[PDB]
Amino acid sequence: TSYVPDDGLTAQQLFNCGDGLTYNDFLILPGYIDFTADQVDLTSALTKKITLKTPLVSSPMDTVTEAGMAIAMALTGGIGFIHHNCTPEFQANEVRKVKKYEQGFITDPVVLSPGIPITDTGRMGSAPAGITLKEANEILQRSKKGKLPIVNEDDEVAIIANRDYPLASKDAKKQLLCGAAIGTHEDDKYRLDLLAQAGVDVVVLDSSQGNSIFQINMIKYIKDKYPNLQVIGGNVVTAAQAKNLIDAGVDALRVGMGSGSICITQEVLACGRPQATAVYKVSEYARRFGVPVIADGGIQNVGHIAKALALGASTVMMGSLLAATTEAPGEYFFSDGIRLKKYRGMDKGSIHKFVPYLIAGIQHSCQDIGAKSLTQVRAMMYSGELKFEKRTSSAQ
Amino acid sequence: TSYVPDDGLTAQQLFNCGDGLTYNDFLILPGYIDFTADQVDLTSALTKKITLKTPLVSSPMDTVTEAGMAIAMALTGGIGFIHHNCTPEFQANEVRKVKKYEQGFITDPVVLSPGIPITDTGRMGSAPAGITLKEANEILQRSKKGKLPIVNEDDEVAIIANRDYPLASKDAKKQLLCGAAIGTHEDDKYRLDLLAQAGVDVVVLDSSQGNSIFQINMIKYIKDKYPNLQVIGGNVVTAAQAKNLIDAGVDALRVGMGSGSICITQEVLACGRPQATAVYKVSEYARRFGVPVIADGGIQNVGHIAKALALGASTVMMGSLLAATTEAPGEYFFSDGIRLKKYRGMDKGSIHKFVPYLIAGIQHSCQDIGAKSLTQVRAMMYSGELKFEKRTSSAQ
Amino acid sequence: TSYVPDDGLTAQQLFNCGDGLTYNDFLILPGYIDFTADQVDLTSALTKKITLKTPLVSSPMDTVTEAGMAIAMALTGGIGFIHHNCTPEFQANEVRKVKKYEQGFITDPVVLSPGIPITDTGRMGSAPAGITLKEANEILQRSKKGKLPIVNEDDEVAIIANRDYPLASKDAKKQLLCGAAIGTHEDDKYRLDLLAQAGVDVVVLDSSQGNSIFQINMIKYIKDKYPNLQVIGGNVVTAAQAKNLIDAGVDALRVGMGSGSICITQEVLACGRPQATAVYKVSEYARRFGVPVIADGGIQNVGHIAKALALGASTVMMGSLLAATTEAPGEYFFSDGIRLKKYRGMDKGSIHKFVPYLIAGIQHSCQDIGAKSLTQVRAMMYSGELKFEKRTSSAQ
Amino acid sequence: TSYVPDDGLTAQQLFNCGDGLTYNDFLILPGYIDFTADQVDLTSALTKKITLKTPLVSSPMDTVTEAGMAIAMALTGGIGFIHHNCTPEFQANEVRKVKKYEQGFITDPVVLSPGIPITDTGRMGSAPAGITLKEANEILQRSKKGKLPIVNEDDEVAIIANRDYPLASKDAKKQLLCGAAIGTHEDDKYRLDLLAQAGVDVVVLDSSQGNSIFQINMIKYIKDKYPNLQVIGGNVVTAAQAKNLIDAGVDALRVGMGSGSICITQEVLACGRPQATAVYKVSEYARRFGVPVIADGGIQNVGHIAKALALGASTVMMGSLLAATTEAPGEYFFSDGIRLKKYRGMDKGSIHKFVPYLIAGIQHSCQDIGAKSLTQVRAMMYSGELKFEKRTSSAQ
Ligand SMILES: NC(=O)c1ccc[n+]([C@@H]2O[C@H](COP(=O)([O-])OP(=O)(O)OC[C@H]3O[C@@H](n4cnc5c(N)ncnc54)[C@H](O)[C@@H]3O)[C@@H](O)[C@H]2O)c1
Ligand SMILES: NC(=O)c1ccc[n+]([C@@H]2O[C@H](COP(=O)([O-])OP(=O)(O)OC[C@H]3O[C@@H](n4cnc5c(N)ncnc54)[C@H](O)[C@@H]3O)[C@@H](O)[C@H]2O)c1
Ligand SMILES: NC(=O)c1ccc[n+]([C@@H]2O[C@H](COP(=O)([O-])OP(=O)(O)OC[C@H]3O[C@@H](n4cnc5c(N)ncnc54)[C@H](O)[C@@H]3O)[C@@H](O)[C@H]2O)c1
Ligand SMILES: NC(=O)c1ccc[n+]([C@@H]2O[C@H](COP(=O)([O-])OP(=O)(O)OC[C@H]3O[C@@H](n4cnc5c(N)ncnc54)[C@H](O)[C@@H]3O)[C@@H](O)[C@H]2O)c1
Repeated sequence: TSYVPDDGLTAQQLFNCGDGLTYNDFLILPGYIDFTADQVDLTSALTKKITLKTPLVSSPMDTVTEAGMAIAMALTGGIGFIHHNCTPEFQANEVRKVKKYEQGFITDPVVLSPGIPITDTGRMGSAPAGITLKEANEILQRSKKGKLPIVNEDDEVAIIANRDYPLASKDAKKQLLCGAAIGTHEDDKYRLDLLAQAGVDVVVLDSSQGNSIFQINMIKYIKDKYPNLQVIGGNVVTAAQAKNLIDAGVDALRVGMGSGSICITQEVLACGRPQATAVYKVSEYARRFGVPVIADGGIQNVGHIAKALALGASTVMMGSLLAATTEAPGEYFFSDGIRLKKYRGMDKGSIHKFVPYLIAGIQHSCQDIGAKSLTQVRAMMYSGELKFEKRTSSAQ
Repeated sequence: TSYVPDDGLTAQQLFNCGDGLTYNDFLILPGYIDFTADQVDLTSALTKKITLKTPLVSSPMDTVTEAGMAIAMALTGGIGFIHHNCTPEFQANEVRKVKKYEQGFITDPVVLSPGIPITDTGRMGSAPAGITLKEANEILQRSKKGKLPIVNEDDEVAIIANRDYPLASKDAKKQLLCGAAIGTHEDDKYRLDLLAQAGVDVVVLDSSQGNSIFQINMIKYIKDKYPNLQVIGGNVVTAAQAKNLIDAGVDALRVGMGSGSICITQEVLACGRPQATAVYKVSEYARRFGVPVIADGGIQNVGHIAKALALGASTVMMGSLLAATTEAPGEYFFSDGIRLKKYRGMDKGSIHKFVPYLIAGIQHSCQDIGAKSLTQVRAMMYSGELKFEKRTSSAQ
Repeated sequence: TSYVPDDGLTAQQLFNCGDGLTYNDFLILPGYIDFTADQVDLTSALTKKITLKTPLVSSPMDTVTEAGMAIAMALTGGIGFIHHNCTPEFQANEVRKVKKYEQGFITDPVVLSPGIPITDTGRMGSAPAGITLKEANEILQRSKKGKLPIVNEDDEVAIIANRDYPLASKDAKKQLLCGAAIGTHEDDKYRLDLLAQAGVDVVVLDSSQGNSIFQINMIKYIKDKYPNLQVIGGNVVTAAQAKNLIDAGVDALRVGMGSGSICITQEVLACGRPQATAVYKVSEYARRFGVPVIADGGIQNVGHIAKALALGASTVMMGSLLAATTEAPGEYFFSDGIRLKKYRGMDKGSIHKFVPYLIAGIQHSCQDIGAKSLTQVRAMMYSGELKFEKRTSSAQ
Repeated sequence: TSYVPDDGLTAQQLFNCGDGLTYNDFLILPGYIDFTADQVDLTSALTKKITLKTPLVSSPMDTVTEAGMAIAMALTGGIGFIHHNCTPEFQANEVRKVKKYEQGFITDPVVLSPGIPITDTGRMGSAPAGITLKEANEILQRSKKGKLPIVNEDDEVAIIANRDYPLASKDAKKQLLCGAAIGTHEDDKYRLDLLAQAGVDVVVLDSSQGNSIFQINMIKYIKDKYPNLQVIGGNVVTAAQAKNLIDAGVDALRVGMGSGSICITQEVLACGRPQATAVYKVSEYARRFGVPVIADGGIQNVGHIAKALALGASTVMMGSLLAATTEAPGEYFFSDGIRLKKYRGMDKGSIHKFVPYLIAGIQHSCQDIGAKSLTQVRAMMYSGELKFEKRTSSAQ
């Protein structure tokens, strides 16, 4: 015969009709493999102009992402978003700590509470620039002590006493990219400014319902005042929502609502769509304007991610799934028996182990379906080459 | 493009076809926000002639509503229903305690078991009326003691020794509205009478199956004998049921069956429809006659309420969800660890904190969908502007 | 308007199409009440010729029904089925103990291990017959002892030392009806005979798959040899199955498979249909020949029963649901805390409290839908007057 | 009437349309029995040329199958697959231990760590061949010791000091069949060779996604180099997958993915179809080329097996379900209370009790539906004579 029937449904005929499907309600029928997983290119687009080596993005949650988390996240091919549950000052400070982080040089010396190296952030208190970490790394040995204060040719930078990150994510001026979330109220315009000044690359307008006149004007504002800053619009779950925000000027959309971790109020309130039908719906529209979508919320394993990207998502934001990694802010562990952490509002190794592990699964995931890039995975579903199968309740 | 497709299903095409949907089987896709939540008007109709500032209503359950509960409930914008698991006398007494409650004046002085202020409910045993609480509140100071017996200009009323309730619910004669449930047996006609005399504003005919010749005649009776009393018909779940009761004369319908808390017998018996398809179905009919519907049963969070009202409900009755508030009758707490209360038949702060909190969520709920009033939320669904999405088992 | 739409689905359009519905997958929309529950006539047909006052029937399980259970069961309006996990002799003995039980007279005197009243089952060892229990009940007083051996006018019956059962179930010769289950192997023909001789009214051919050449011939056999004995055919779940058995001669069908309690092997094996689609399907066919159906298995509450009968069932068999009653054979209780009993193979008051309680719920169940008899409930569904509503997984 | 309607759906109309059904989402409506279960012929085809008496096959898991397990498995009518989590040498050794096992003769004497019988695997260190176990079994008695070293007529085989297996599975040269799994990497070609030399009958290419250029070439290779060796292709779940592998030359397909036990990575990853829709789909295609399918994964009880075979499967592979049997490799038991075993990666009696028990249920399963052979069960479903019924979530 050599004919072989036909299987699965096309993403459309499956996600565009009275569904309400979550990541666990379907699977993706496998294809033909003819290459190894390592060749699976994960290059993803965070925003129109910003692009990462991997599609991983950590959440602006007070328990997930902070200066530490963001840095590792960028070095490992992703990006982090500094939350905003702290005075604008301390947050914009966290951005700097990251935007300044040069692989090697100790950042955040100890002047006076934000051992003490006395001085005035460039005023010799107590090392020629342009030198390679090697030169000084040895110089310290003869210094018969440890560190070594660096500075310009006029006694006016920082200190320092297998570190390769081939995929890390820097900006034009070779610096780890960093983002942060803000609100849409007035007070945020200041906060934003401080952040802008601290060197932030992208600002995501943090909100449960981003389709408000408030988020709109906030977009237009930023888009105008700061033409060199990518803005990510409030949380949406439909195209009717994405439209405005896209017209207001967003450079990416953050999809998700009634998914992931809750804080207070009502995560499952009146409104709260399944994170698959949403990602599919919203992306399908967003792509029409070249606006990427971040699948924010509801990721528990690598599989979820593959599925997230396969439906139209360019990147995927995770919170909890990352919280257990060490680079997450906190302390309230019990080593006697089991897992319990604390989350507050208004185990799992270094991210340098975790992220590499995710990328493996994601590449492997793209391999099983015969795809060699997150882009060929998306092209395959919009074409119908990629076939899905729905799973029953009892089934699951 | 600027076109943007179409999403969700209209409430009809979703609730009028072999469904059997509960509050958790669907969500409500969000709209466009362009105003703040506080502007969300919750004015709701309890009955044809009675109207509250909020849509909240507490249940005639021996563990949920009693004189205390009702009072707070009315002051905070709702209304309570005194249960009827007590001799007609003690119940009709509870009504008075509420209908008499004047913000300030101590009610239910201690004559002789229903410190003692001796007298004869107006016969000087042991204060000029028309006086403002301030006048006497000071007078007591000079009285060098505490209280102060008040009375008419003929030595023949009561005593007294940020209290603002802008939204409280009073009747023409400025008094906290109060309701109570009764049965449809003979003995209830007396009970009813006592209640009528105690000043009750609405009487809800308590019953699992309200479409009986018994409830009908009971309606007609009351409607006749007491032309100034709003009657709420037995529990229904279809339009065929609501019809009779509406024709018998009801001024509101109480929808619900096989939902919420159980007592004895069979809550899930042969008959017991999902509280969403029912609220939708019954309301759709009731509105045709100007008869409001109380969505009674199955409310666990604010979300449920928004969904309840969005489907056609004018008000929502809660029992358990309120039981933990302090104004609920009881005592059997354990402060060592967790929740356990007792319910008997034939934690959570003051209601002045809870109700305000519900109203917040409900207003917020109306905000997310772009509605500015519970009425514009209903108008939007009957029009199809409001769009829903069904959720799978596995999904949920 | 006074029109009122249309609701629910007819039993057919709901149970005759790719369903596989269990008792919990649907509910029964309520009707109009215009009479009290006590007027709800539960007269049901166990077999073509045998008819009970109630539709209750206890299972031939070694832990549910035995001489004790059967007796109470018959007195309270039902019937029991003595299991067959004991030599044919002891089982056929249990039948007699029941077929002999006369309200008042002590049965099973103590001759010599099957205080001792010496004799030879009618041979004066150590009272005029036709006497009323009153006569002798007093006679014993003057006898200055206790009991009183009775006998024929030739010194050759039994002894004896608010008992009204208006609904009990007797045969022509005024004796509590009693049934028992047997197998279809050879050895059973003897067993059967002994039973036949002991006075059994109906024999149910105990089997997981009753549509076998074995059960068929076993039917034909009994039907022939004993023309005055009602036979209940092996367990079935389709009409194709019921046909043969009906043609072989059965006088009732026992529907059920992959439901209720398990013993060994595979209750949920390859084959094992939902007990609702089955009861509906099989009954629909059985009724065509005047052959009643016993809904055997899967009953946890009164509701289940109403639903069972409403779909076409004439009677309902229960096992576990009755096991906790006292009349059930056993002992392995712990009064310190909770429920645990033992079931072995190859709390809850007297049945005089339980059965009356079931009948209440069943009558009440028939009331809610507006039916006055189990027969008018069935007539209403086959007509479509009775309307059902399916319930989702997440719903349930 | 004597007509009797129509029930169930044909396997196609049920498994070839947006389903995603697992073994528990449906049941198989019973037929007509007219023969005893013991007459139910279970002869099944493992591969084109290899055929067993039963359809049972144990998994190549480091915790399920090893030399011991395989032997019993073959003797009881099945076959085992030696896993490959050990150097090629120790694995190929396990094959020999099995391919050599002659019912009676002690195998694997103790020369020197792979009491000691000194020698050189045939070089007299320290019995005429062709002798019956009886001859020597007695000879040992006069030997006044125990064992007895056997050898050729030139002092150059083995030793030895109700054993009937009517259904055991041997090859042409009367030896227990044995198989083993290998990978598709280079290193496996050696491993394979050693195995080939050890006498293995079938090699299953162990892989999560068997439709790779790697598995293909690996097939072609083996098929060529070893024309007398049956090859079982990587794990598949569609026909598009099976095609290649079949064209590459496989002699059987191993169906399954996202089912059973997990090890590491993502069992439920992007891809992972329900083991029923898959078995149905893949078999339907495979049978077109005479290529049998092993339903690998997701078996918890006999029922599952019957269902597995009924949908198109020729054999069924089990892992966990067998792990608890004694012939499974291991030790980490607690006899104080309950079940816990250990599974590691890169109770339940002898299999001589278990396998016989499975065969019973499987025969019984075929009986209930009226089938007398696993083949007539398959022929009945492809014809539509065999009818299925879907089960709801809530149902299940
Ligand atoms: N990070 C996320 O993606 C996400 C998702 C869900 C909930 N949340 C959190 O839950 C909290 C409460 O719910 P939310 O998300 O709707 O809060 P939000 O920050 O989106 O704003 C809440 C409401 O206040 C009003 N508002 C906002 N800015 C205003 C302004 N400048 N002037 C006047 N009114 C203004 C709007 O009605 C808005 O709905 C948020 O503060 C947010 O931190 C965040
Ligand atoms: N509050 C509610 O909305 C609600 C809901 C479900 C159950 N329940 C409680 O469960 C209890 C038992 O079930 P119910 O709700 O059907 O009880 P009910 O009060 O509605 O009456 C029970 C039955 O008694 C009969 N009856 C009622 N009044 C009669 C009269 N005057 N004369 C003759 N017969 C009369 C009717 O057959 C009626 O179905 C009720 O008493 C009620 O308190 C209440
Ligand atoms: N009581 C019930 O309704 C019910 C339901 C499910 C299982 N069971 C119990 O499970 C046990 C095992 O399964 P089952 O119900 O199929 O058992 P069964 O009593 O129906 O007989 C089992 C098998 O033995 C064969 N057989 C029966 N009588 C025979 C005869 N006279 N000559 C030759 N062969 C004969 C038939 O193949 C039959 O399928 C049964 O003994 C029964 O007690 C009972
Ligand atoms: N036994 C089963 O049926 C089964 C099912 C699921 C998972 N697993 C286990 O999970 C492990 C990891 O996942 P997997 O099943 O995809 O592993 P695998 O053995 O199928 O190979 C993994 C990947 O390595 C590459 N590869 C394989 N052979 C190669 C070669 N010769 N040259 C270059 N590249 C090659 C391919 O991309 C392949 O997808 C496997 O090793 C397997 O043991 C087994």
